Amino acid sequence: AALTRNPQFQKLQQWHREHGSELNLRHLFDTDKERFNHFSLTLNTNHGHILLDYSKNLVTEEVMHMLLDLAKSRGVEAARESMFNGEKINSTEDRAVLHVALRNRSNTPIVVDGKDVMPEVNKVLDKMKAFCQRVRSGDWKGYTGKTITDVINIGIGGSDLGPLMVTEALKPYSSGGPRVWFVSNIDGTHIAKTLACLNPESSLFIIASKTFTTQETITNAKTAKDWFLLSAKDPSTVAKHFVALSTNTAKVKEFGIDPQNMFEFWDWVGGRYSLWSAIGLSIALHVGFDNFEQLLSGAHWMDQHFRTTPLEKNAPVLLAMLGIWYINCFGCETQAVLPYDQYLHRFAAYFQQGDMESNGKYITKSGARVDHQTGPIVWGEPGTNGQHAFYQLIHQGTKMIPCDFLIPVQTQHPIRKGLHHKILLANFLAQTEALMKGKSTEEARKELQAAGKSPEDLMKLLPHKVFEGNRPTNSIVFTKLTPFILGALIAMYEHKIFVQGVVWDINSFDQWGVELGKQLAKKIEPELDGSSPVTSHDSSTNGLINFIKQQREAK
Amino acid sequence: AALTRNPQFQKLQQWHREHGSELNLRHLFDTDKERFNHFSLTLNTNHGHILLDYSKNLVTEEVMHMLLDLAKSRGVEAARESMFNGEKINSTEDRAVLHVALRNRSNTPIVVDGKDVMPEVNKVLDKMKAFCQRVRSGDWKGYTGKTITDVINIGIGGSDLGPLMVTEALKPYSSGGPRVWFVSNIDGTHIAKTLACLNPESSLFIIASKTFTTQETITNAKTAKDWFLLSAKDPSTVAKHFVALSTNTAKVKEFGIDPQNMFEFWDWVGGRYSLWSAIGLSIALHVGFDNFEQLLSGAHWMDQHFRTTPLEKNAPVLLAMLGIWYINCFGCETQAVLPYDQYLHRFAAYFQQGDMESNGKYITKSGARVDHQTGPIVWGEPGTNGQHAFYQLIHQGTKMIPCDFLIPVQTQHPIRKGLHHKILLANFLAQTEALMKGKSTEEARKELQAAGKSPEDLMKLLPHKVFEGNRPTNSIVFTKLTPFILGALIAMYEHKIFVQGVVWDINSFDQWGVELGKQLAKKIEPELDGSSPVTSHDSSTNGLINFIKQQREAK
Ligand SMILES: O=C(O)[C@@H](O)[C@H](O)[C@H](O)COP(=O)(O)O
Ligand SMILES: O=C(O)[C@@H](O)[C@H](O)[C@H](O)COP(=O)(O)O
Repeated sequence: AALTRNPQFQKLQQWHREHGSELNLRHLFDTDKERFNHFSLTLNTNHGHILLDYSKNLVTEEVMHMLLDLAKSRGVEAARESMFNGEKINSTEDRAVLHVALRNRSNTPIVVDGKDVMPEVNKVLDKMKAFCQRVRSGDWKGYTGKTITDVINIGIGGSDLGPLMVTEALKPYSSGGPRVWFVSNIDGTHIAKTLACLNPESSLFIIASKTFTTQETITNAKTAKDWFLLSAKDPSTVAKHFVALSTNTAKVKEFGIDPQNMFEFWDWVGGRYSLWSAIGLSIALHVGFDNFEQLLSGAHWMDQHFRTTPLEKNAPVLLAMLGIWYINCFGCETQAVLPYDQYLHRFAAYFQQGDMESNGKYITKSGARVDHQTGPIVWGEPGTNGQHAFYQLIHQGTKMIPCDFLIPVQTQHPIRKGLHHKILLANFLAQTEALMKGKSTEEARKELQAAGKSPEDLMKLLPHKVFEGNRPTNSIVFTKLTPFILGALIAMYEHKIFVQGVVWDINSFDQWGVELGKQLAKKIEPELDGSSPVTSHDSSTNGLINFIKQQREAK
Repeated sequence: AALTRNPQFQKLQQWHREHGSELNLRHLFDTDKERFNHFSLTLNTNHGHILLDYSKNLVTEEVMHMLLDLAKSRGVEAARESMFNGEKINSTEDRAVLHVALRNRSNTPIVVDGKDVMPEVNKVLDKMKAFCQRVRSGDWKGYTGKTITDVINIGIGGSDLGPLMVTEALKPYSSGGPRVWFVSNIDGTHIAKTLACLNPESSLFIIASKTFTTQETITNAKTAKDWFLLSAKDPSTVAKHFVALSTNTAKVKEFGIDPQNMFEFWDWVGGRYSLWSAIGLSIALHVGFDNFEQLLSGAHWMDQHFRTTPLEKNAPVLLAMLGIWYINCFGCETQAVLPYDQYLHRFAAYFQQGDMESNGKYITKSGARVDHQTGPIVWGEPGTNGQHAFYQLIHQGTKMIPCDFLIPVQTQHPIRKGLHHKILLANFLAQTEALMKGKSTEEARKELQAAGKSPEDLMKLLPHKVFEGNRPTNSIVFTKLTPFILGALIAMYEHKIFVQGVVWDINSFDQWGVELGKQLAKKIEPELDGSSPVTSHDSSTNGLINFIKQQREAK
């Protein structure tokens, strides 16, 4: 792999094996009153400020220099320009990677195969707004004349999680916007419980599928139409209750959807980076197009920051290299994302896909097997809830877990004159401080010495109440969680993922494991029918199939 | 630490060092036709069957034997008996650990401090039933004479996640029950968006708090009460709209709730193991007491199985030891929980708390610091969705990730004549099969050749489409996800967590990190008031606070 033989990488590993374990956060702060000033980054977007405080990390000026040197020796900047210019960096599928073009508000041309893609990008956007306007104003009528009250997005993976996470995060910006629903799982329970609360006459279905062949989505779409053609009767009506977001016109029309009701995107739009395209139609419908453009504008601002800022002060690059440090040097398997915001309850899950599906690879772009770790397992839940649960292991477990704490300064609901948000902010701050500082045996002893216990009882309990600390965290604070700021935050992590993939020299934009998945079920599906036992697979698969057949009708 | 000094552990460790990396699933199944039969366990509960297929694990008869020898020499059985008999095994807080008493349907006596605890357990249950009957039947009236249409649980951590996850999992059994809401985060958004959809006259609040002092819960409770009184005006009406689940009679009275409206539990009821107690009131209100008793009965059945079954055929013990194998021998940091069931969408999150908060420890019961790994990071999302996202990393990443795949044979929504469930089952089966088998270079090469790829195209794509497989999984299949089966499944994992805790010799029932967290914020809260900069903390904490103060004014 290109990595382990890289001089800057070897230098970093050499340094870590000699000083890595010695680094102590509490000691670093107690010996450098300027640590925060030197290890933090403030970004004025003109639409709110974003503070990236990466000072509670196990790094020194020297470490950061070695990390930035590695990013440079690995060609991060050149790779970046290649993506922004529309080059087919997605080598395995021979495609460009242009989610950045989807939000290119500057409209600077980006040529992909002879012609600029911006014109078609803006055309779909205009088509989206036009359609969105008709639905919102009550202009677009249902087959019996009523206005649409519910919009149901049907899709899975990249055609589901982005719009879901964003609509959830931007709920405060949904007006005369119809209710939005997200059906994704093939599990019948999903569409069933969703359709049970809907009126066919005022429900609009959005079939989101890049390829338009995914079994879960097409099956759910067909079931939804049957449920519709049910109370409706007559297939000419569908045209007023079903629209599509895809890149395959034939398949769409083949399903029964007119060309005018298809909002397309392109192959250079990865599912996990598609909410910025037609896929985000449910977002626009929910919060309006002005807010959707703000979302796009926020990402564009971050794209520019990432493209024009010196690596040393580049947000996504810093986040990426700190990750490299923990992954490749400390060997941390995971990365926690902890938003202190209820609206962002699907945020960690969104990047669990975005990150893991992008960098969960073991083959370099040249085809060589990596001999180092790649993408981490991303996970998390919004705080303060986690502080009462899994933070126990973060504080006193045997695993090093880098954590990104995020929070907006201003809340969308300043109830009780801000009492709730004040407490939320206090916990946000106190937790990272405690993870860094911990509580020594002596501090715990003195505290217990005041309990009136005694050397017998103080003794049995003391070690259990000691916190070794030295748990690294990043604190990301922003003025307010608005459509613009959310867009910037998402783009920030998209680029963090990009930078790491470059360092590891893998293809962060293909997903052969996901493609594999869409073909695996076909063989087993027909074998499930009937009570006759199956013996064509390994004994476990056979045994499970036979248990299923046996229990299928059990009362 | 006791583990590393254990003879059976060293033997296991030695064996792993000399052959561990040689184990290959595909080869193990290819050479053994009886593998499934030899590495699977069927449980007939008389209320559905549960098949635990652990054959797709990197183990042989010899490994399982060594693992079981370890469970025995680490005293699992004696520890189990100590828990069931009411001994105060929670050494640090000097408390018993009796969630098993909460669901002890057999009513066999459990002496705790000379007094059988069952009479009190059953008294609260009867009280819970009488109350829920009044509420559900409409007997219980609001301050204006209306029946209760919405029940709102206010609590956090152990006083929130269990009831939330169970009510979600058992939605099909909620007919005739009022709508249930869960408010937990201190973040004002949570209660504000909840109260916005409620009518004070028909809303009943349940304040769930073992201590009744947790800041998030009490603050949320006070906000709800203020909201309520804004309409009811008369504070004497609170008695008809507020009840409490707690162990602190004094604080409950202090809040303003009368004794007869307090459903109690005890100190030996850990929050993360409390849904079986009064904390489960919202569950009973949602699905009825018969269903709630079935839930308890399922757990009781699993408790008996765990207590009376020889280790070798003991479900929780097997799951626990397989985990020890991956954690202490293979060094895997995480454990994925993947339920192929939309109703179980919060199941993984529930055990993320139950497992991590229990075993995320680094101090043994003797006070020694562990010199080995303890609890893993637990995570996951329902299937099939994950297949289109993070499964990419599980299939082609650089991390070994044990996965538990769960699914009910019979669905609660057999729509389309069972088509949706058929596909779900096929995916469940094919995924574990592929994780095990993978796809060699030869197999991938043949496919590319069959697809008509040129030597060039095939050469450049080939490596990227290869799957090394050998990814271990457990497949847990049950007849149907009923209240009883859900209860058995939860209790099963509760005991897996218990067994591992005994092997590691840690206290799986305290949570000093969680206790610490509930006091950390108090110092910073008052410091946020005002515009003057703070300098009483480390430079990072100081800088963040000052950024917050500066941006508090930004418009
Ligand atoms: O990330 C991917 O590439 C997958 O999650 C896809 O988004 C998901 O399978 C949907 O594919 P499609 O939009 O073609 O239906
Ligand atoms: O697991 C725990 O012990 C915590 O998550 C508690 O459940 C949570 O802090 C609520 O504590 P209480 O019920 O006393 O309000």
